[PDB]
Amino acid sequence: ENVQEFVLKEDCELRFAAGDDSDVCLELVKGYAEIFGTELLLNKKYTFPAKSRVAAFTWKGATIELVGTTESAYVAESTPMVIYLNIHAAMEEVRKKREEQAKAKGPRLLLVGPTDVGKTTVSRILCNYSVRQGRTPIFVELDVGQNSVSVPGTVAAVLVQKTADVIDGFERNQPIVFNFGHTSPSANLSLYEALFKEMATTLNAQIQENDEAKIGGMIINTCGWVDGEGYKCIVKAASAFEVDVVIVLDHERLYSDLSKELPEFVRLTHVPKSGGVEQRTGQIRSKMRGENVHRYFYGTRANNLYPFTFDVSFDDVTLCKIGTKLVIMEPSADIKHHLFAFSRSTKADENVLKSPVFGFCLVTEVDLEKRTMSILCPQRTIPSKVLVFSDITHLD
Ligand SMILES: Nc1ncnc2c1ncn2[C@@H]1O[C@H](COP(=O)(O)OP(=O)(O)O)[C@@H](O)[C@H]1O
Ligand code: ALF
Ligand SMILES: [Mg+2]
Repeated sequence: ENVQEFVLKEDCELRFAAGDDSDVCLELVKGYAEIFGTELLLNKKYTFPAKSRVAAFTWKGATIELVGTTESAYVAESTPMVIYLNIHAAMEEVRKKREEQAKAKGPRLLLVGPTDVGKTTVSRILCNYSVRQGRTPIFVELDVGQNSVSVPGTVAAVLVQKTADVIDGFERNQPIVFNFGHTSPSANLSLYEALFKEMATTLNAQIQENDEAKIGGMIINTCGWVDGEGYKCIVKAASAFEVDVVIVLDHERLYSDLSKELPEFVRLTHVPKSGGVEQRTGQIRSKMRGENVHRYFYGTRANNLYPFTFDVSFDDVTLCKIGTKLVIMEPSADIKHHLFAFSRSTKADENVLKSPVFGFCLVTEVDLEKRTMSILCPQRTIPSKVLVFSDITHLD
């Protein structure tokens, strides 16, 4: 009902947050603009829900209308968008170079830095810019806490063939997903490292069978754990994925240490975080983990998913738990509200540890006498009889 109009000069961005209680609708009415790398269509009404934090940027200039109550809304004039564009340009240069030398292996890029420096946002911008160049990069998500590919407690990778949806983010077209089972790597650091090594190995063999994926390269998002044992995760991730480029966002000490340790062929670039990045408390982060899990089963406002609830006999499945090796679980009251991954491993053995998963279900009830559990499931029947425990819980 309330309306706000904004004139954006070239290289400026409108930053706003929808109110606690209401939606905010955004409309580009003149010029060109993009939201984290996805182009906006002239005069299309993009409805953002409450709490949404959004930045619309323009290279040449724009006029933009907001309809609805906003908590905040302003035009910033000095972003690092050019920096983030030049990273894409230099990445596409390496591709051409290696195409002209040739199948060409695309460049691989690791984004690092502490919490709330914009690693996820920059990874999104770079993926989008690659797609708009006509490339299909692989997006690799190592953040088991704040995960934009699958549920929390996963390490995942997806081939990006379309720009992110402005409101909903990227389409998850058949991701490779590994069940780590915890919201931080420190819960079991050696399993975490084993998982991204198996991810790296799987991706290298798969890109051999798909040339477009191969030359698309990789954009690898890490978590904000940069201190202590988080630092060694970074070095081992760089090594395991054989990255060509490390982008450090807003941590000059991390930059300095990485400069001294990484192999000489690795190009390291320090860039600042955007002034629009917002700090998020642990309470907000937990809420976002819950909404991620919710979305996995139910989808979005734009694209609803319709999950099934049904009963499963304990005589038809084997529950197991990593942690470090495999252990067979007895159906218990304490599995209630937990996610379980459907393992691609047919037996509950050593294969389970480094096997990707089909997907997840949520245990909603446990009937011990009847020896049944109620599960929420994206499909009608279980895709596997080997269900692997995750410590991620969700009340629905
Ligand atoms: N330029 C920007 N304008 C407004 N909000 C932003 C901008 N960049 C990032 N954000 C927001 O800041 C928060 C942190 O960004 P994120 O990329 O998730 O940090 P990190 O991945 O490093 O933990 C996110 O909620 C994101 O929507
Ligand atoms: F990716 Al973060 F805090 F570093 F969500
Ligand atoms: Mg992130």
